[PDB]
Amino acid sequence: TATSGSCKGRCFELQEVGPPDCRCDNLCKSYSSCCHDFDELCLKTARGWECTKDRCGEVRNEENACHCSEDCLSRGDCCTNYQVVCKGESHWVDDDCEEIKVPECPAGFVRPPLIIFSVDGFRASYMKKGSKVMPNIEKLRSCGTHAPYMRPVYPTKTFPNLYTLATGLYPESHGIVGNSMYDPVFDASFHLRGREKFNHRWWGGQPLWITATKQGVRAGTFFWSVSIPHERRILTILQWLSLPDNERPSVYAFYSEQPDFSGHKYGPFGPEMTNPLREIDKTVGQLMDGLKQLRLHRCVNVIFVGDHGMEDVTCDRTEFLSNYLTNVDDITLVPGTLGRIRAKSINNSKYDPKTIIAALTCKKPDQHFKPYMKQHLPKRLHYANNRRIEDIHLLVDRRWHVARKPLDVYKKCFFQGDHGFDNKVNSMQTVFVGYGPTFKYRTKVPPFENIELYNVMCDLLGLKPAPNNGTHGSLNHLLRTNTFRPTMPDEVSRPNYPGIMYLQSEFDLGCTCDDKVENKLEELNKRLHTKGSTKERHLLYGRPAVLYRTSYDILYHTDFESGYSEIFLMPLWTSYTISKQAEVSSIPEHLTNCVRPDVRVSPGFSQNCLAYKNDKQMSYGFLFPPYLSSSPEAKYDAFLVTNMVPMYPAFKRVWAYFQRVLVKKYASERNGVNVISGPIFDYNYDGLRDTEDEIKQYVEGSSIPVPTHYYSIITSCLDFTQPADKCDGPLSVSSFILPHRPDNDESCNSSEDESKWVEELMKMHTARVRDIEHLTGLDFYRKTSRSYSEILTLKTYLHTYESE
Ligand SMILES: *[C@@H]1O[C@H](CO)[C@@H](O[C@@H]2O[C@H](CO)[C@@H](O[C@@H]3O[C@H](CO[C@H]4O[C@H](CO)[C@@H](O)[C@H](O[C@H]5O[C@H](CO)[C@@H](O)[C@H](O)[C@@H]5O[C@H]5O[C@H](CO)[C@@H](O)[C@H](O)[C@@H]5O)[C@@H]4O)[C@@H](O)[C@H](O[C@H]4O[C@H](CO)[C@@H](O)[C@H](O)[C@@H]4O[C@H]4O[C@H](CO)[C@@H](O)[C@H](O)[C@@H]4O)[C@@H]3O)[C@H](O)[C@H]2NC(C)=O)[C@H](O)[C@H]1NC(C)=O
Ligand SMILES: CNC(=O)c1cnc(COc2cc(Cl)c(C#N)cc2C(C)(C)C)n1C
Ligand SMILES: [Ca+2]
Ligand SMILES: [Ca+2]
Ligand SMILES: [K+]
Ligand code: NA
Ligand SMILES: [Zn+2]
Repeated sequence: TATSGSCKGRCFELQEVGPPDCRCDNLCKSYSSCCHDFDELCLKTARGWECTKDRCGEVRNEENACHCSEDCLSRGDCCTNYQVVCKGESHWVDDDCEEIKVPECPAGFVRPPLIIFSVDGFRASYMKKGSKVMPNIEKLRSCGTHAPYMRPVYPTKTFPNLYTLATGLYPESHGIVGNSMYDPVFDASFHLRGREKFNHRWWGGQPLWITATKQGVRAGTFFWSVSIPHERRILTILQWLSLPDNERPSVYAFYSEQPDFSGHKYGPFGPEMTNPLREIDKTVGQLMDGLKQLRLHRCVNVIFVGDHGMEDVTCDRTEFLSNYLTNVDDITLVPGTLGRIRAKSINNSKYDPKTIIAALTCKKPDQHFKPYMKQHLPKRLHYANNRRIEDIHLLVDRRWHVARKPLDVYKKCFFQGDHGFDNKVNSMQTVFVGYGPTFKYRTKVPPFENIELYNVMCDLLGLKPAPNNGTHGSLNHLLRTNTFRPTMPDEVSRPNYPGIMYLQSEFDLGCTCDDKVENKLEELNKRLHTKGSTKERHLLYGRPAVLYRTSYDILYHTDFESGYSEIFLMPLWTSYTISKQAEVSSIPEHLTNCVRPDVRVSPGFSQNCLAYKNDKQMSYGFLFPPYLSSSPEAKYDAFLVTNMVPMYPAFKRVWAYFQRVLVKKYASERNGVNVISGPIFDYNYDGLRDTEDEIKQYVEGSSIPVPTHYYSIITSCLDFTQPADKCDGPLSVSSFILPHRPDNDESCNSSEDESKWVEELMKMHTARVRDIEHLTGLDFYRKTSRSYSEILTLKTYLHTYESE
């Protein structure tokens, strides 16, 4: 750097000048590249940050941090409280809240500006528990639009979540997969400290500032240097807002290190936390009083958002890998609130993942972490499809840490708070408030995920979002105006509707059934069932649409409808309705091993029983459960070869319990349920439906592909006084994506009765409908009475199974 130039007139300039000139933008600090006079000119502190009676109409003194002189409003650099002190105006927080029906902006303003006010470690329950000391924030919240909480992404760390906020992408896709990383292809290490985290090759996707800039919208800085005080960040934003129309940004960001910084030291609700909350609130008050001075307080959209929460964590709640492994010096642990394990040395081919996992599995009765291969993590975490994510992962229980060895924890108790846990954990939830002309007035919306906000911020700014993991339209209910008008994806493949085309003897599948048992009243009756007479009952929301090119058949049955894939030789989906009144029966003894050819579907597009017999690892289950047949006669339908799917014995324990006990429990509790079940194939763990040439496992000696997962979507009436099959209004859904594993090693209590571990597994693997859509290429809920935006909201819902 040639730091011999000057910042005279360039303080916090918006486009950084190119070396070897010296820099006066607000990253210069972080690159050792500021001009000599940067602090003197750009970081004035004289006389502090508030006008007092005695400074009112003072003579402009340019050494002052901010001004109380008569010309300050026009120069854009008054103290934020100037009008209050010197002109008898009220602080914004003292004014009543008044609906902002239209943007009330100064002339020259082409669009309401957006200000993102992000707060580090701002746990969701602060909104209620700290309400008495955060009057500015509470006004934004009750007068604007707010959720009870906002769900972060995993891991629930700072950089992964702020870059998710800026890109609408999962960390696996944007690349910032933790607060430290190693990247083998670069051979390189990213960390919180140091210079490496500033190289742009870490940062994938297209962040909002780049989306804005490419489309003609100017942006303020998103990164603030740690040595620029909050008061100066606010004044800088308010100065930028007084720039001329051609130079003025439309989007801005402010970031606070608090309350995170204190939360680490004192825990989430430590007595020391009251003051940081007060201070953030005061900052908010400064921004709003500043906006109001500039007549922007009914023009700008403000988003108050957190990156993650904070939990009680102490040194004594640390699990040490040295207590599990003998070989603890052959590994590298990325430690703390998650674990990632790789080999110390890439030249040691005597590193075995399998033995490391087994040595960490169910080894202590109260073990506070669970090892996973990353592809076996819950699909809701979307945490696998990146080379920077180690194959071995430890999911750590809330309130705990994991470390390699004790020396790592004392030759580094300091801390009483931390974060980074599973993003379903209550203590990790954070906040969202939207306030402004474009947000709704005094509106509460349901909790949603921070991946959705990029689309909305783009809407707010009139930008076309780059491709992202949001579901555009799912947050339209936040907005007064600027709604995105989404439409349903076009169906790509039309189904076939086969009739009876094959005689029994044409099949040689090696199946038997005990079913030679032969009436005219109920001969027309069953024909009606195979043409789809009951389909209105079992298919409540329309048939799912297939969004890729393939060959499939719709099959109707008395108790269930299916979309049967000629390519994968099993249903893509199976739909059935179980009313509150329905009865569970058993599989009669004579029908235990019964599998029946489907005369609507050719031998060449059918599974066969001989493959399952020959495959010593692999067994089979059914998508529509025999246990819920409406009649002895209807039960034969459930044993069609077209309803069969490959299942490991270990997995049949889970599936049988779900189908025999849980479906009926849910129907009783929810007043009927509609169930859609099916297979998922994600051998490359990218969260996306595999093509057939990606399948790595088949049922031995066959073309029957083995699913990696099985899903179910379980829908009912949100008003549970109406039965699922006659619901007039909004729906309620829960879903899961269970991993199809040949062991139950994941469940430490799996030697017990299914009543003690199965449901807990299923909860862990709760999913959004949207997650199943990505994994299957299906589009659900195509025919309802609800608006499409409401259905998009429903498809993004996750049932978390946390308490309140
Ligand atoms: C969440 O939303 C995101 C965003 O929409 C979804 O991610 C997209 O998924 C698409 C499908 O997987 C994917 O499209 C592929 O990308 C190739 C072009 O890629 C570059 O350009 C874009 C655009 O500017 C850019 O964003 C990409 O950025 C990635 O890579 C850099 C590092 O290079 C990172 O800085 C960044 O973080 C990002 O990394 C992530 O993505 C890559 C994959 O792109 C992952 O490997 C990483 O782990 C990380 O997650 C890229 O720089 C394109 O070349 C591909 O084309 C192949 O496949 C198609 C199939 O139709 C076919 O036409 C061709 O045959 C072609 O095959 C040839 O190449 C093969 C592989 O080299 C080879 O085997 C063949 O034999 C052939 O030679 C493909 O279109 C898109 O890139 C990403 N976008 C992002 C931002 O991640 C994501 O799916 C959503 N998640 C869910 C769950 O829904
Ligand atoms: C040690 N210093 C820091 O950690 C630091 C300094 N300034 C910031 C704020 O950064 C952001 C803010 C917002 Cl609001 C968004 C969004 N959307 C994105 C970012 C990133 C991190 C992508 C630049 N941080 C985290
Ligand atoms: Ca943080
Ligand atoms: Ca896949
Ligand atoms: K078998
Ligand atoms: Na087990
Ligand atoms: Zn932190």
